[PDB]
Amino acid sequence: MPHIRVRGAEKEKVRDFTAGLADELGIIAECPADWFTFEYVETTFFFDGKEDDGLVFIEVLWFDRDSEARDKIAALFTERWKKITDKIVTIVFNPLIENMYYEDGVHF
Amino acid sequence: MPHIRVRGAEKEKVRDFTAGLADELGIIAECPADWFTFEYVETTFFFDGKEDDGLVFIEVLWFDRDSEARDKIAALFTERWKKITDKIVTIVFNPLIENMYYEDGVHF
Amino acid sequence: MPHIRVRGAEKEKVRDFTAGLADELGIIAECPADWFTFEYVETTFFFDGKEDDGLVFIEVLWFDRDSEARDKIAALFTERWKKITDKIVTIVFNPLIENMYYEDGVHF
Repeated sequence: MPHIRVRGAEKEKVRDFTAGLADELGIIAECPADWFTFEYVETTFFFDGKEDDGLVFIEVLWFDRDSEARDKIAALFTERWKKITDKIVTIVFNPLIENMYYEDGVHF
Repeated sequence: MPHIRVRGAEKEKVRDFTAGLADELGIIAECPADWFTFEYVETTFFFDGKEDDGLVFIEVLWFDRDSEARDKIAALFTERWKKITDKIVTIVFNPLIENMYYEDGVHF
Repeated sequence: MPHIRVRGAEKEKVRDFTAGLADELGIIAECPADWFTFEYVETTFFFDGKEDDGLVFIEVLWFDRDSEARDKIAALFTERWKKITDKIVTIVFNPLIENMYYEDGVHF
């Protein structure tokens, strides 16, 4: 792990968000920077029958860590996006289960 | 919360599905209409090496409520889509965990 | 269930991956081939401020089965993708909860 997914933001803004990001995340999560992936997810928000700006919605798929690491990642992500948008920044952490996760055919 | 995602349907049909929808959902879930987001998710279904019509697949990400609210949302979604398609309508509810969910850097 | 989603690969490669696949999966999981859906998910990987090749990332949404079925599906998927790419092949299994899953408005 970890796998970060962003929806609700422009693709190029997601690319820019990732500059230096795996270094910082690796330090906070105490794991190598190379264990991080980042995606822009292609979606469209709607509300009451119209196109909506939605929000910036970020999923973090990882082997869970304590709340201190989680809280710091949330703060970091929120601070970074708030520089570019006044949209709400929403972050959900999704704990992976080791025996349900495979990398190249074996557990991680 | 709640975050509704739709795949397998035309983007404009997802937009139309959302007309009035957050009012009705807010009433069933007992929360404000403004707490709902809706997305079309860009995906392509395949089956046995060919393009497939797939089904209409709906994810609801929320703080879980009882089965009565869940059952009513499922019925509502199914009835609405069945007006437009004879495709199977599949709905999955995904319970969020409060300490793993952040809005603007704090828990909800 | 089961619902297989692939990201990080070309759309046509996902289509080809699915040739014969539901037969084989049905045999391993002991359920009908028709219970399987397959999607290409439209996403873009980034790393350190640049476009990245990412990896091939596969999600399997299903009613959980034992590790033997899981391990065999993982091996099968990995072997098939390794024929086409030297990218890392990552597979996550996501257990569905029966009372949170609806097909045409009723539980499965």
